[PDB]
Amino acid sequence: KIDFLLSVIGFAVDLANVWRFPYLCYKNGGGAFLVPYLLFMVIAGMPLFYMELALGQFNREGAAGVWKICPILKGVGFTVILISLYVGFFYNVIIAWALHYLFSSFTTELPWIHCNNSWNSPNCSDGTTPAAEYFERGVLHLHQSHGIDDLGPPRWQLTACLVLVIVLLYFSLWVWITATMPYVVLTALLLRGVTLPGAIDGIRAYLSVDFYRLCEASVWIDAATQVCFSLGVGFGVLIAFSSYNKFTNNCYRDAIVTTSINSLTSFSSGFVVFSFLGYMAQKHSVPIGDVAKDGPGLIFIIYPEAIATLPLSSAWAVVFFIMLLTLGIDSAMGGMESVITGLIDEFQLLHRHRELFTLFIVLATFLLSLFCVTNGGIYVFTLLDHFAAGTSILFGVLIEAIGVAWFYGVGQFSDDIQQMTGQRPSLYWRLCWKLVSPCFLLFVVVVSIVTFRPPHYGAYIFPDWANALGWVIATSSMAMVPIYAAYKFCSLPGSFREKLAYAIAPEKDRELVDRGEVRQFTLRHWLKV
Ligand SMILES: *[C@@H]1O[C@H](CO)[C@@H](O)[C@H](O)[C@H]1NC(C)=O
Ligand SMILES: *[C@@H]1O[C@H](CO)[C@@H](O)[C@H](O)[C@H]1NC(C)=O
Repeated sequence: KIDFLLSVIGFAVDLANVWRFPYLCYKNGGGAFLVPYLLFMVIAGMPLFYMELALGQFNREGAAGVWKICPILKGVGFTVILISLYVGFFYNVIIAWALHYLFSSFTTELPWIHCNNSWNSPNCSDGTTPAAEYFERGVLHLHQSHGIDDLGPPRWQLTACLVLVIVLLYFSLWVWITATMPYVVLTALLLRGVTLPGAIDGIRAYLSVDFYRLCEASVWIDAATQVCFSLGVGFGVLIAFSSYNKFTNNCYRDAIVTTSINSLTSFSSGFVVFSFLGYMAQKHSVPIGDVAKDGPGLIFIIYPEAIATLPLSSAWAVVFFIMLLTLGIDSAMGGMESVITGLIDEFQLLHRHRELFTLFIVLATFLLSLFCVTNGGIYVFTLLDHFAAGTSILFGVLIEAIGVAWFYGVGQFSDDIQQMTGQRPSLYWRLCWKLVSPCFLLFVVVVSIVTFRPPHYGAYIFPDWANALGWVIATSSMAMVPIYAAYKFCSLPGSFREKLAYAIAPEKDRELVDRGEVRQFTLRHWLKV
């Protein structure tokens, strides 16, 4: 019972709930994003979470080793690894910024409190708030770069924190208070945020839906990607975590409670951020949509001010940034370990050379995250955030679902769940796995690909070659399935019929496929809801 609660809190609070969710909610209005989030969750997020947990807990193999039930669809095990690598590339600069802020927070007089220092412009209206000018001119030094075509050399101040983060990661890869401290910090912030004057107009703008923006596509794509980010599906960390789970563990109870608590925490985080946004908009005499830029650094401009308005701000800042640092370290470590374990288990060459491989991969991710700590590192961060997950994560999840359901059998999957746990899935889960979820994922993928929506940062407009590069990096991960499928199809001996038979039949039918027995060579298998 106690062990169950601690595991539940593990998937409840994460870096995607605290950092990404308020940013995405501010981008799309506040309620016009709340509605699609719940709609997509209760239909396509929980069924896939329960699905992935059950598949991992039954196969007891690695991220790419669970595809012995459909050999042809095995490149989706490398697509998720590439997606995890791309995400972990920019998951490090968040920790670097948190470390920089924590090191700069050890002073009785915080620097993000007035515009009188060297890095200030005569446009401050303590115009631009002091916190935003501090973040954009004394931490990033973004005003010295024209754009993504002129990045300059990396800053040594942020490199001296990236090195520490990398070393800590490697030496942790080569806790009761950890999981519960964010709850206390968030509650203590929420009390002050609600009690603050002028926050009711920041809560009303949060609990209100505009039908005009519901007829767009960007909101739906953002909600679809955010569900995957928050729940954790599509990265392969769920299968890796469930590989060493108890074989008799109940799954529906583990899938309902985690989703419920994750939704509650996301709602609370958005509530706090929008209440403080309303208070700041009231104080600075600006509209709510004007007081900040909808960029990836919203919580580094909003939360320092909230800490400042709070009595004895130094201790509160230290505690908040320690909490954020631990959250980010755990989030990066999870994906890093997932990639390491998957690549180690897939290939037999790297059996004993584990330390060398881990050191080289850590060195590679450091050398490739070095790009985001230059002058114009926010532009590269925005490109990576827009294109790393994008449509590729939805494509991978959709392919995985189509594979395990249609190619294998929802009846066979339910039979395996019956053998594993006590009960059998009802009709709702079977229908969601069979038709409802893919019919939404395919639509989301098509809509995301068709629409233009070029990336931007405030008034800046990205050029054409940046979009071409982003599409290249997205397709690089997306196109690992067809190449492996072609290689496996050409590798199998026999004729075309035999090649397809051994490519699509489960590997547990080894002694039966030879004896003229192919279950997939019919129509009754496919017409089984
Ligand atoms: C601001 O800097 C100027 C120049 O040194 C001077 O007025 C004073 O040192 C500072 N004043 C405040 C209120 O910070
Ligand atoms: C700051 O004020 C100057 C003075 O006119 C103006 O030229 C400049 O555009 C302002 N900065 C921004 C970011 O608008």
